[PDB]
Amino acid sequence: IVGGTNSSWGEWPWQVSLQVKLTAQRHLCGGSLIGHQWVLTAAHCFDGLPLQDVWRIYSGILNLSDITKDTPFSQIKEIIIHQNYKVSEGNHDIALIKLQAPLNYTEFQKPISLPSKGDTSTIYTNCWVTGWGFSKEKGEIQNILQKVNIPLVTNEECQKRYQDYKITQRMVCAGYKEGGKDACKGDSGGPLVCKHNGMWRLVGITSWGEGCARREQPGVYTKVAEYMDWILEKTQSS
Repeated sequence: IVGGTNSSWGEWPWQVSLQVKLTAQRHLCGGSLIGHQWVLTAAHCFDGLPLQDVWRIYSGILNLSDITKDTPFSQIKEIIIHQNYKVSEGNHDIALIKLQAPLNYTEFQKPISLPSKGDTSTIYTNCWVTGWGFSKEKGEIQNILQKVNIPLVTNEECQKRYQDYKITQRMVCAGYKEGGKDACKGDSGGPLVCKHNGMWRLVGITSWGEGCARREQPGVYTKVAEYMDWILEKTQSS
């Protein structure tokens, strides 16, 4: 998160950190707790990493350097990447993670309410992106959860800023004309939540951007309302 500020405990209790343990253990992406045993993230977090056994999920945390061998973590029982997701491409960048054991809810660890498919026509107005990714383009992973207030942009306006790419109806864009505020590398998979009628709702999943925080370059997110039939069929089928 480029241009954000430190978050507090209990502020974003659905935020989780997906970490890989290879020679070292490193935060790669965010995620959003959506039920006792389901986390929602971006499918590209898994590109090139063919086993779930390397992943550790951390929830109810604020500071990544607090994580030691004592910190409790969740393990992956299964990853459902959307069928039509194609590696290195940006469509259907969404995956569900079923955890091996259900998580108990605390003020520091609680799910985010999902929108309905019908909320796809809703224009939200107070949106926030959070995570531990870079604070600047070509930057580093942050220790304290960052949070930033970003305005959504219409898909037509976002399409004019990314003429080289096809920003579809299953994507949502957010950013300033001047740039400065955006998600970045390491924020991938995390929440874009908007407070609508006094309730936080998961509107996007952080997906990609031309660099980070650049002028007239809004970040692109998977639009969760367009995937609500897929989320309900895959978590219910399981």
